Amino acid sequence: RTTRDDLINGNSASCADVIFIYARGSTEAGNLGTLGPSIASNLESAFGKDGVWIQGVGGAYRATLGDNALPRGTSSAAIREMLGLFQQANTKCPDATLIAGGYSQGAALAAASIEDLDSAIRDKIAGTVLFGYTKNLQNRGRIPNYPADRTKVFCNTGDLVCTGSLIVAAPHLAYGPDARGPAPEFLIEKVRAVRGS
Repeated sequence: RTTRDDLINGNSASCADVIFIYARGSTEAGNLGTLGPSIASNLESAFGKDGVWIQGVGGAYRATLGDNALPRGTSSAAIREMLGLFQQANTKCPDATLIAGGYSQGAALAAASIEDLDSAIRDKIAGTVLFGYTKNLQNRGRIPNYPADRTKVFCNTGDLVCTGSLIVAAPHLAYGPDARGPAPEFLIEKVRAVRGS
């Protein structure tokens, strides 16, 4: 279950109401890595398999560990890849509500992409979850240009990347419980807040 390309594969004539775009952590497998599958299963329970499209950021995003040290905490090629997926969602399914997330390098990628996005598309992302956010200190827990009420950051005590370092310590690898419960809970709540049900 570590690769999902529902947006790329999806039929434009039968668009899902909710599209989730997720970026994995460094060196992780597929395009969802270790946390994305848990979030996806719970979104599908809430909205149904036909109700939500799960899309990982693959393509040019190689999730190379060394790219954590670059200015935006990931590469320019990776940002272009995720921007392209938000633009594909907006073109293919203009009425869908979007939600996003990322872990570790993927959280820096999600923040850089949303910062650069056209505002009319950015404003369709009803909620974003970030785990082990490598730019947490530098950005003061926020995503630039995106509202605090639509953001949820999961940063464990002792996870040094949340406090301005790039050292990987054991708390960085402990976000499994959050991806199984509070992170899908937040995303579902933020989609229902604007779509009703």
